[PDB]
Amino acid sequence: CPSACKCTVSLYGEMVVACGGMGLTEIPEDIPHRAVYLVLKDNNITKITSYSFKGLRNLQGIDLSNNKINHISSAALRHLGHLDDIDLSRNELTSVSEKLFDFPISSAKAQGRRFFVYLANNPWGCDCRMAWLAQELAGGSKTFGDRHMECATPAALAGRGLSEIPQTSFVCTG
Repeated sequence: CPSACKCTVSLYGEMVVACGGMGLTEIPEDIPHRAVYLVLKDNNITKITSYSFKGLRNLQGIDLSNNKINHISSAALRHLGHLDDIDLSRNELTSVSEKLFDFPISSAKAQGRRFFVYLANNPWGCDCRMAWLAQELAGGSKTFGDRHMECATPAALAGRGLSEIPQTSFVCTG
């Protein structure tokens, strides 16, 4: 168990790794392979990389709410086939890639279960890189929650809900 965390096994035999509110600037090393719930809420994390969850393929819940995350590698979740919930709410993300969620979505579908992504309260940049999520939300996706999903930029779209903006308003210049 990492020194900044508490690792406890539940009555159901599931290991919770609780590292909330510890001032962490990075994901801790040596989280045990048996980790099922990883709580990293209320820290100072800025980046999720391709290797942030290396060796943590049993994770069912990841709580990264209320950090300072401004980028997540599109490869970060590519081996997380048991993920039920990921919380990236209250961070500094301006975009997320569609490819980021492919594996947990596919795995959840194959396993007959729900995989939920909670992205509330990020400063979304509503250019052509976020049209995909805008449209999934507009369509009624069961994967991506639509609470507090609003554009920070560009100026014309500031304050508008992603799911209420037409596709042709999501524009990229050079």
